[PDB]
Amino acid sequence: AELKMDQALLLIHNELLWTNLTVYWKSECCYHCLFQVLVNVPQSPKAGKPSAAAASVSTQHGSILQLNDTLEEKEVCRLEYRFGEFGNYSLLVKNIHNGVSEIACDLAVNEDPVDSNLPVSIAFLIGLAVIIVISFLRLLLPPRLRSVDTFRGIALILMVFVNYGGGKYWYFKHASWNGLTVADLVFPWFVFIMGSSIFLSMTSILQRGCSKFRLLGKIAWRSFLLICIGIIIVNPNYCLGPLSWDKVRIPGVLQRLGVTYFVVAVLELLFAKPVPECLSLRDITSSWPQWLLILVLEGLWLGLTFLLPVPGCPTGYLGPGGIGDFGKYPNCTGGAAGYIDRLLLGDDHLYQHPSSAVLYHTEVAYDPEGILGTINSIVMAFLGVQAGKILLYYKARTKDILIRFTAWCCILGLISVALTKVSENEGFIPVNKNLWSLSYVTTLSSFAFFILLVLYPVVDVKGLWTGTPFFYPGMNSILVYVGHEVFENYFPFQWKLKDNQSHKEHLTQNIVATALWVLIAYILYRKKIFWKI
Amino acid sequence: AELKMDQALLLIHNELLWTNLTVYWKSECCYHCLFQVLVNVPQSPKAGKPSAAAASVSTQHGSILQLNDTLEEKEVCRLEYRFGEFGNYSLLVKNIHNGVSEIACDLAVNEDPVDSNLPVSIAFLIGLAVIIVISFLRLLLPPRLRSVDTFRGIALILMVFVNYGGGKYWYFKHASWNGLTVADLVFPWFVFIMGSSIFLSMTSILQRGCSKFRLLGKIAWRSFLLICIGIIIVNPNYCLGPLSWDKVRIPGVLQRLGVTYFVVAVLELLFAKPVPECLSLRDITSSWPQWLLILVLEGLWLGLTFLLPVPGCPTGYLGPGGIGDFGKYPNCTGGAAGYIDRLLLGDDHLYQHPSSAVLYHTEVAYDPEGILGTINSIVMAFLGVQAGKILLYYKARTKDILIRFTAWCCILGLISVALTKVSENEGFIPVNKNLWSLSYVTTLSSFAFFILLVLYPVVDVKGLWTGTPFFYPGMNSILVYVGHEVFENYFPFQWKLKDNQSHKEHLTQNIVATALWVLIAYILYRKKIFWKI
Ligand SMILES: *[C@@H]1O[C@H](CO)[C@@H](O[C@@H]2O[C@H](CO)[C@@H](O)[C@H](O)[C@H]2NC(C)=O)[C@H](O)[C@H]1NC(C)=O
Ligand SMILES: *[C@@H]1O[C@H](CO)[C@@H](O[C@@H]2O[C@H](CO)[C@@H](O)[C@H](O)[C@H]2NC(C)=O)[C@H](O)[C@H]1NC(C)=O
Ligand SMILES: *[C@@H]1O[C@H](CO)[C@@H](O[C@@H]2O[C@H](CO)[C@@H](O)[C@H](O)[C@H]2NC(C)=O)[C@H](O)[C@H]1NC(C)=O
Ligand SMILES: *[C@@H]1O[C@H](CO)[C@@H](O[C@@H]2O[C@H](CO)[C@@H](O)[C@H](O)[C@H]2NC(C)=O)[C@H](O)[C@H]1NC(C)=O
Ligand SMILES: CC(C)CCC[C@@H](C)[C@H]1CC[C@H]2[C@@H]3CC=C4C[C@@H](O)CC[C@]4(C)[C@H]3CC[C@]12C
Ligand SMILES: CC(C)CCC[C@@H](C)[C@H]1CC[C@H]2[C@@H]3CC=C4C[C@@H](O)CC[C@]4(C)[C@H]3CC[C@]12C
Ligand SMILES: CC(C)CCC[C@@H](C)[C@H]1CC[C@H]2[C@@H]3CC=C4C[C@@H](O)CC[C@]4(C)[C@H]3CC[C@]12C
Ligand SMILES: CC(C)CCC[C@@H](C)[C@H]1CC[C@H]2[C@@H]3CC=C4C[C@@H](O)CC[C@]4(C)[C@H]3CC[C@]12C
Ligand SMILES: CC(=O)N[C@H]1[C@H](Oc2ccc3c(c2)O[C@@H](O)C[C@H]3C)O[C@H](CO)[C@@H](O)[C@@H]1O
Ligand SMILES: CC(=O)N[C@H]1[C@H](Oc2ccc3c(c2)O[C@@H](O)C[C@H]3C)O[C@H](CO)[C@@H](O)[C@@H]1O
Ligand SMILES: *[C@@H]1O[C@H](CO)[C@@H](O)[C@H](O)[C@H]1NC(C)=O
Ligand SMILES: *[C@@H]1O[C@H](CO)[C@@H](O)[C@H](O)[C@H]1NC(C)=O
Ligand SMILES: CCCCCCCCCCCCCC
Ligand SMILES: CCCCCCCCCCCCCC
Ligand SMILES: CCCCCCCCCCCCCC
Ligand SMILES: CCCCCCCCCCCCCC
Ligand SMILES: CCCCCCCCCCCCCC
Ligand SMILES: CCCCCCCCCCCCCC
Ligand SMILES: CCCCCCCCCCCCCC
Ligand SMILES: CCCCCCCCCCCCCC
Ligand SMILES: CCCCCCCCCCCCCC
Ligand SMILES: CCCCCCCCCCCCCC
Ligand SMILES: CCCCCCCCCCCCCC
Ligand SMILES: CCCCCCCCCCCCCC
Ligand SMILES: CCCCCCCCCCCC
Ligand SMILES: CCCCCCCC
Ligand SMILES: CCCCCCCC
Ligand SMILES: CCCCCCCC
Ligand SMILES: CCCCCCCC
Ligand SMILES: CCCCCCCC
Repeated sequence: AELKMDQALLLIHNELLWTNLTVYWKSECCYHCLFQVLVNVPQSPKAGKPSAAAASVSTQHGSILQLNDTLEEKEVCRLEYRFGEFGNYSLLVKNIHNGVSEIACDLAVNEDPVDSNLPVSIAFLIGLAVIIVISFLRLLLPPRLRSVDTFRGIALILMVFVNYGGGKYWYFKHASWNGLTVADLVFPWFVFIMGSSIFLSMTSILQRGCSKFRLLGKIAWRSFLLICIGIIIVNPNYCLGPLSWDKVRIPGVLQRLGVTYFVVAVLELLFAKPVPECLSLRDITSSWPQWLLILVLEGLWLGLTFLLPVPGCPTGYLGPGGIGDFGKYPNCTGGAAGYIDRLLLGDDHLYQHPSSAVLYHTEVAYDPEGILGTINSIVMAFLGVQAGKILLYYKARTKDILIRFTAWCCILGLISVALTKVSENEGFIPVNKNLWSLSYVTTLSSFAFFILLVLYPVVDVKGLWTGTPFFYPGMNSILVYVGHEVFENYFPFQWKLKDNQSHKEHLTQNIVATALWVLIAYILYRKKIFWKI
Repeated sequence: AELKMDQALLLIHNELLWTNLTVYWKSECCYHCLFQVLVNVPQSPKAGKPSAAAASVSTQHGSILQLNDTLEEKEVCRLEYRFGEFGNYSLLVKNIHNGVSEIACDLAVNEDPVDSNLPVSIAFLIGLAVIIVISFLRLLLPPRLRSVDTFRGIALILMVFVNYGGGKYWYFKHASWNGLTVADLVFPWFVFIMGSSIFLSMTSILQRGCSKFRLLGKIAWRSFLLICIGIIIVNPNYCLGPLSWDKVRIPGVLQRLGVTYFVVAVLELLFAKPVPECLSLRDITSSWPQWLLILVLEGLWLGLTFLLPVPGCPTGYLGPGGIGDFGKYPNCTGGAAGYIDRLLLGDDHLYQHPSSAVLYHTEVAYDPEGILGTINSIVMAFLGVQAGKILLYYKARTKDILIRFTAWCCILGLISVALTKVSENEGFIPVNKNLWSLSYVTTLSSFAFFILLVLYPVVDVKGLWTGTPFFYPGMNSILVYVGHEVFENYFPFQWKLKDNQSHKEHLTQNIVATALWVLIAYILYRKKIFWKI
């Protein structure tokens, strides 16, 4: 068996004679949430014959159990415990007779749980062993930037692993409302890299002599293709049935990239300047028209998020709704960000399975790729432009590039510390992928500037590493992204599992499927088949 | 509603006082089948109060109705009538008192049916008008053979139209067991064209100076790719779930093509001869080992079909089983071919939805691309090879090519006439796509030779027609096939219909999808993107 993944068996024995017990369950990860009923345990009919009730408790995080007298609505005892996967626990509720009439509840482990993260530890050990063997085996025996392809390839490899299931591990899934996991990293990085490629390609194109009007037509064609491919190809689940307009999801990943690419590229094209040939600020001062408009857009996001009144909803609400925030705003998932989507697009055209629907039991439709959060996608893509400006403005001096990448990583990291208050749920603006919050952008941009700080001198300047095998997917990013959406259910990326409730079998299937997309992109590289939108 | 597509309402009124009626239904298309119970009409409780029972009768073909006294198992009256779609008919069973005690049953049309084939006529008229308008507007204002590309493109367009539904018309679907429809034409034509291309490409390759071992390796690689793509990509329905070995279909279209290509290409390579430069027979005499082996294979097919004993089944059985042949051999669908498929591969690895399951109500699994029909696939491919030999041997003289095509078409047509006895279900070997019978192959080869005879002087010699718009799909056949398999459910090839029981909406959807695939192939042609296995 009755146990599923990340579940343990809990047996409650009620030795009390005149007390009915209701067991409530709360997860320690669920912030300011309500207790949910777990199981009702009746009173013991006779002394020495305890009443037994069974329940399944989630073991992904810590569990908080509250046992309340049903008749008197009074708390009997409170229990905090972290259960283990496929464990068998017994909770005995008996009244101690050592001079008092109090009730003491204790928990016993009938059968020990299993190590849930053992496959992940073994997979990391196996992967590290392969790298060492390959490294030791060989010891005995305008140009395209390789570090940008390597950094894009890393995000593509992480994308396929987590989109295909991630081993069904909670830290390889999206966070419910607040915080960061491994799955919440790749999308901002793709926006960061896309902005860098905007400046790198535009500078070379305009240098050779292409006109701005002809380049404006190329920007609009690429944006149109990205939006159309997302709505028609990527978004729908055609296994359910033929497409109907009433159930078409308008927002999405490629629609966000298409709108973000258009705004940033047009902004860069409109105020484009030639790149001139230590203490200089010429990559920032020369682009002050963009910066002034970017901070005006950022003020609009802050103004609508914290000041726009949402009917039947608090102003500036940043919680998930549902049973969160003590269940006072069940239909307020997203605050003003979700209100704008429901008002402009309607619930039928939004994303129907938000990540908060499991931990906070939200009922309304929220789209993480909403309208309001597109402002912060432009901010993230404009920080990629700054990364591409440092590379080209100071190409001659490697030390100049490294100094600028360190200053931006440190400054953007300091803003995140003040905004998040180094906390998951506290702070002025908590990190939130669903809202695409400001501290989400500054945190992931700080990571992106640090990755370039390490990848650029290792891969591009010194050449100690060629980026293998990451740069092969990085040169066919659209083929890999569109490919794994179309062929998600196909063999050999997916096959029937002997045990659907096993972390080991899910992880092995997802690792093999990810390694096949790296191999597919390697064959395309060897055959010189590259597709660009 | 109650009426579905291709259905009529039948109301039976029973005026008899002491007679219970059971109405049996048999389709005129179903050959030597059993009557099936349609509806039970109770006796009339009182005079002047007839008992009414309603039933839905199929309107695709003519209907045979038999009304039998339930108690005495005796026939009251028999009725033959072709009902119309969405019609409302009343069948009154009353006993005539004009000097006798007989029972007379008459049928009345309460509401007239609709014209089912009106959308097809309108579509044909629209297409003819568009063709005439385009022609008048244009009037006012080794190289590849273009006729082979045009023929392949015609086959591909028909394939895409009929696989997407064909308007849900019965003549755009596969025949149940015996006979021919439009859907049963394209696969033998593809095999024929594949053989012709085999000879053309092999002659061109061997002329330039390539070795036979490299060509053998290329042949093996192409066959392996075709078989693998058929088994892993095209056959499974991944909308149902992840691939499990127990429910994997091994036979299929691309597997048949791969095996046939391997056998025919290896046979041609083994006995390859240079092409030398009216009454000559040098294209047939020079390939006598191939002809001898082909006749040996045909003899093997005939012997296994008409002489191999099947347990619990007659020898030489060619019927569909089920309720066919008076329901005497329900589990004998396919005879020796189905027996060989079930013995060598097992029922779980065959086609679970044979075309005979609807008309003859068969319950066993039969695969149309079985093991025994590969012999006749090879025969069809060798006839295509002979067509290519005629094309290349007498390239200088158009009259010789025309004479040879006419002679081959006439001989194959005479063989088909002798085998089928110009009948659907009679004759020594009736035409059957499921069995891939000899008469099927000879008929389709005669049709292909006639098509080549028409196309070659019009398209290749005189140049009156360029093959538009057929050669655009004809030059990307594998891309079109695999794409329409992969993107069958996607927009704009499919969308939710207002009325799922309408021929007009299904036909419009299928025509639009076919036109879109032709446009995709044209776009690929303009961008010079050609994929060959
Ligand atoms: C279990 O019983 C306790 C009583 O100790 C409940 O706590 C009270 O909850 C009410 C709201 O229903 C508050 O107004 C009180 O202030 C709470 N008292 C204390 C001491 O915290 C608790 O809510 C009960 N559990 C559930 C799930 O209802
Ligand atoms: C969880 O552990 C309990 C022990 O506390 C198991 O209950 C025992 O089951 C065996 C098998 O029939 C009996 O012989 C014992 O008498 C039971 N003990 C008690 C105290 O009830 C229980 O079966 C375990 N659950 C699972 C799913 O294995
Ligand atoms: C309806 O009744 C007729 C009787 O006239 C049945 O015809 C007979 O069928 C049996 C088989 O059950 C044969 O042995 C007889 O030779 C048939 N007689 C004639 C005159 O044909 C007929 O089968 C009945 N209909 C159904 C569906 O059973
Ligand atoms: C098929 O036609 C019959 C007529 O023969 C329809 O029956 C009539 O229905 C109307 C509507 O209630 C009644 O007023 C008449 O008295 C009925 N006539 C008889 C003879 O019963 C029947 O409704 C039609 N079926 C459909 C599906 O439209
Ligand atoms: C000029 C743009 C692009 C950037 C700055 C946007 C600022 C000025 C906008 C964005 C959202 C706006 C708020 C939205 C809604 C309300 C509630 C209303 O009862 C009073 C005004 C108030 C509080 C607005 C004040 C101005 C505001 C904060
Ligand atoms: C053959 C000679 C030049 C030795 C080559 C050693 C190469 C393969 C090794 C030496 C040090 C390594 C780097 C050390 C640390 C990092 C940072 C990490 O976040 C990504 C990998 C990266 C960037 C490694 C890439 C591979 C690397 C460059
Ligand atoms: C030599 C091959 C390749 C071509 C000719 C094949 C002929 C000779 C084969 C094919 C199938 C064979 C038949 C298959 C099964 C039986 C039933 C058995 O109880 C007697 C022999 C008999 C009737 C065989 C006779 C020979 C046969 C007709
Ligand atoms: C511009 C001058 C040369 C006139 C061109 C006329 C062309 C477009 C016309 C004239 C006769 C036509 C052909 C007449 C009959 C057939 C047989 C049919 O099964 C396929 C089309 C085909 C092969 C036609 C193709 C188009 C055709 C060749
Ligand atoms: C890391 C990441 O890819 N995250 C994005 C993820 O996209 C998916 C979701 C599901 C699936 C995706 C891609 O690919 C298919 O092969 C498999 C299928 C299971 O989930 C939502 C989409 O609504 C985005 O907001 C989010 O940024
Ligand atoms: C004219 C022809 O295409 N006929 C072959 C047809 O293949 C299909 C069948 C169904 C579908 C096919 C292709 O394509 C998808 O887009 C749509 C889906 C509905 O039916 C069986 C397959 O087992 C073959 O025996 C037969 O030769
Ligand atoms: C406990 O619940 C049962 C079920 O209704 C009830 O009969 C019993 O009276 C309850 N006990 C107390 C002490 O309320
Ligand atoms: C007709 O069938 C009904 C239903 O069982 C039965 O009661 C009646 O007796 C039958 N009539 C005759 C004549 O057999
Ligand atoms: C789940 C908690 C998130 C906390 C945010 C992380 C704070 C660190 C800011 C980035 C520091 C610089 C890293 C290179
Ligand atoms: C010298 C080449 C000139 C070509 C002009 C092309 C104009 C592009 C128009 C795009 C407008 C898109 C608006 C959303
Ligand atoms: C020369 C080709 C021009 C193509 C123009 C396509 C128009 C679509 C514009 C999409 C804009 C979306 C971002 C707001
Ligand atoms: C009461 C009506 C509120 C209307 C709010 C309008 C929101 C539109 C701004 C979204 C910006 C997106 C930039 C890409
Ligand atoms: C289930 C199999 C998925 C394969 C997807 C491969 C994507 C690359 C397309 C290449 C097409 C063939 C070109 C030679
Ligand atoms: C190149 C000189 C002659 C070599 C002949 C090789 C013939 C290969 C075709 C037959 C192979 C049969 C495999 C089943
Ligand atoms: C001059 C080039 C010689 C290359 C030889 C390649 C041999 C191919 C062997 C294929 C065998 C397939 C058996 C089914
Ligand atoms: C040089 C590449 C050789 C590839 C060999 C592949 C072997 C598969 C042979 C398939 C034969 C199928 C028809 C029986
Ligand atoms: C009783 C055992 C019967 C065995 C029959 C064997 C059938 C194999 C011949 C199929 C020929 C396929 C040619 C490609
Ligand atoms: C379903 C009816 C079977 C008829 C078979 C075809 C009979 C004519 C044979 C082909 C004659 C030549 C046509 C060009
Ligand atoms: C030099 C020869 C010119 C081509 C001759 C044209 C006539 C052959 C076409 C036959 C068509 C038959 C249709 C029934
Ligand atoms: C439902 C969408 C249909 C797409 C069909 C694609 C067929 C050809 C693939 C081309 C890939 C892009 C190359 C520029
Ligand atoms: C780019 C916008 C495409 C939107 C697709 C709409 C689908 C309509 C289906 C018709 C059924 C009502
Ligand atoms: C025992 C855990 C194995 C997980 C898969 C290893 C890498 C394919
Ligand atoms: C947890 C994923 C680690 C992947 C290591 C390489 C594959 C064995
Ligand atoms: C009334 C019949 C219309 C059928 C579709 C027309 C061609 C798209
Ligand atoms: C019955 C199909 C006819 C197609 C004619 C052209 C499309 C309007
Ligand atoms: C080669 C002929 C095999 C048997 C055909 C005739 C069977 C009645």
